[PDB]
Amino acid sequence: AEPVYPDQLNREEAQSVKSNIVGMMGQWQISGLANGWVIMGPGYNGEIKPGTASNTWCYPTNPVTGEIPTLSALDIPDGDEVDVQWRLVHDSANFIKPTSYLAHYLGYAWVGGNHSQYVGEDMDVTRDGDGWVIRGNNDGGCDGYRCGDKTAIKVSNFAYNLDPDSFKHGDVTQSDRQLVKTVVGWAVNDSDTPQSGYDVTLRYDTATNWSKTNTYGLSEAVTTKNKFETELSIEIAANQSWASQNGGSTTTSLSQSVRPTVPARSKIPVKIELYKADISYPYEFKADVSYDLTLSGFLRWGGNAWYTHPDNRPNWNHTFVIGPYKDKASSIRYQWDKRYIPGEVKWWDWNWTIQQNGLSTMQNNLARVLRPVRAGITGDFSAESQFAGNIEIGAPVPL
Amino acid sequence: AEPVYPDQLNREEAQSVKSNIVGMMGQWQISGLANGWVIMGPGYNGEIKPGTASNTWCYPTNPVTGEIPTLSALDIPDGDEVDVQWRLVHDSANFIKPTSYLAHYLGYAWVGGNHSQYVGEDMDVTRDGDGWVIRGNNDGGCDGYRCGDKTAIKVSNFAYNLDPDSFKHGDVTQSDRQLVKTVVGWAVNDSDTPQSGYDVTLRYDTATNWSKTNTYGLSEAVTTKNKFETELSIEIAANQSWASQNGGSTTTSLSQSVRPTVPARSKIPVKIELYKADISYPYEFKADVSYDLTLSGFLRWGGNAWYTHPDNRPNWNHTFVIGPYKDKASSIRYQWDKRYIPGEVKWWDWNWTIQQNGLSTMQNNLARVLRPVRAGITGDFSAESQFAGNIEIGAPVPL
Repeated sequence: AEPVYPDQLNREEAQSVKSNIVGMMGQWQISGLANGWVIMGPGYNGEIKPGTASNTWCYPTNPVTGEIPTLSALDIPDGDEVDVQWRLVHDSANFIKPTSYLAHYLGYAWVGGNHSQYVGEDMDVTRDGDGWVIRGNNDGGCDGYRCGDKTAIKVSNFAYNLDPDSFKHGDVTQSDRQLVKTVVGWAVNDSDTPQSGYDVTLRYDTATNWSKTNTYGLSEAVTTKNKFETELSIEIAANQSWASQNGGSTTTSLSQSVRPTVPARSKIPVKIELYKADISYPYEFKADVSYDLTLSGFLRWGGNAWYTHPDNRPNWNHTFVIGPYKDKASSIRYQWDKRYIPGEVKWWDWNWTIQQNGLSTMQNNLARVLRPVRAGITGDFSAESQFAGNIEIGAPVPL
Repeated sequence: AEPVYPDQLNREEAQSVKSNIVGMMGQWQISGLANGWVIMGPGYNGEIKPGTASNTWCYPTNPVTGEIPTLSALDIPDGDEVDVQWRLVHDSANFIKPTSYLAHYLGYAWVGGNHSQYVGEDMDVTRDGDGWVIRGNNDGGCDGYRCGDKTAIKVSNFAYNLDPDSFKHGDVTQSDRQLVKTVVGWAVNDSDTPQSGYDVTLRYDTATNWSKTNTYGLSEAVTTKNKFETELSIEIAANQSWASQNGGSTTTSLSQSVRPTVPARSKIPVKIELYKADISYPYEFKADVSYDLTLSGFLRWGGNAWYTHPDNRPNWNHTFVIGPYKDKASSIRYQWDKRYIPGEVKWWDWNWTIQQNGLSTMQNNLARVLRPVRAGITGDFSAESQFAGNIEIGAPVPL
């Protein structure tokens, strides 16, 4: 009838979340529900049958949805892309601690450095290629099984959601200009009315292609020979062959046209030019910063949140998208909202994290992890071997 | 929290520039910072731990950004491209000395001639192909290890940023004209209204292509023969083959059309012609002159600014772009502004140059190297085997 969330705890509603109810009770115990039905615990394999007992299950008269709250946006002082990234990853209260706690709650081992006993303390930050890496400091020494195998938090693939009325760009400059082709010409009007029916068009195209082929074959031959000085021989033969091909191509095209309106009893000159050149220009906008978050390290033997709950301390890697929806495996909100359907629990078990830490705890942590970020952006565009053109209509000459 | 620039000198802020702080202190020394944390010097490998000591690190209460200043533009008397280049490279106060000092500060050996002891003096200037070369004069003799291996400063790849309302061009002339094709025709209107539904179009296309193929193969055969006068033999065989192809093409197209409006009960004649010809014309504009600067010579054993600090006197080459941003390796402003992030110091160490010469010194030198230049330009366009066309609508004839 209604969706039921196990953290809040009808024969059907009981069946819909059967494995959660059966998990949360003693072996050989029996507890009741509506209309004379009872749930049997482990050892009876969770069987639901008509019956009676001295314990019962029941929902709150007024239960809650348990959704992740939305916080106000975090404003980062303006700059270029790398400066804004620097300011985000070095913020311990708004970035480093919430992310460390998320990794800890999901079951990643050793989230922290050697100079503190607390989660998220004593972390080092470094720049690595186009991304950033946050890991606990490992100077001196530690004490614990595999205590030198720290969990790493990796940040990459930043993207920007612009505000439509904020974008601006500056001067466009060109360098290393090379000529492709030019055309010049005249449009002549010896009639008594204006004429607009003229057209000159110049077009340039380039393309590439590839192909691969596999061939297989068989043949059979029979020869009979008779040496009557004179030998006479006759050969009969046949063959079969099969072949298979795959391929493809890519094409780029650039066209320019001119269509002048010419006054009566007059003529107009025209010109079109095409070059290749490198293009550069500055820009600015205001936007929201989204990114990919990857957690990497071995999981804990005493318990973790992976839905198969492995116990051999495997090394683990998983990527979440902090921002708009792309996919199910990488969406925290998708997985949180659907925790009432056992058939979709394919990645992380969020019911387990609620049981271990409390509902308010998990809600506040996830709200901080998913908080929006605002920042101003300045930057520079640059590209090699692009196109540049020029189309001209000149002044008329009376005939 | 905040970016910290080492020339101006929190446990995190301390970690963000750890290698600069540790470099700038004595082995086995320990100095303090905020909230009970201390930095250990070389020999402790820079370890940051809780503790105490008799020395401390601290930032200025009011530190500076240290950005490179912008100077007013240098005006060069007008001419053509080569005359303006000549005037730029022969200016010792605005060009030769600042560039020589930049090469000297980065660690290039022997920047100067044999008739002076000062940097940038006694330099010769020569024209070489499409560029210019500036090098210290090596007449007579010198005194020093490899003192005859002078550092060279090379200038090439000039580009112009026009002022939109300044461009003008003159007469367009043609020579070596060869006919491609012509068409003539009539548009006839025997209706009682004007008609504009007429079209004649002439189009000419040319193209080239190429392709390469690699093929490999295997075969196996078995023959049985029996010589019962009569020999009978039977052959069974099979084969396999694999092939791979790559290719491409280029196409150029030029089209011309005519669409006349014809009065009622009248006719109009039309004509289209297409030629190949060489095209020439004069031009003028006002613009800014940008260029590529290349430094070439062996580096100094006692210290240089390359980030790996090599000590075997290698021969070195590096190109900077003086002008708008293209890339990171060739941008002085990009590298200067990001000197607070150790993970991006991949080319020249600008913190090292500041430590060796002072901050005001480096700022003034780089401001002079990057100063804008304004100049007027006159010139001539020339190209072979271009297109030229002519489209004509004639006077009407009553029917």
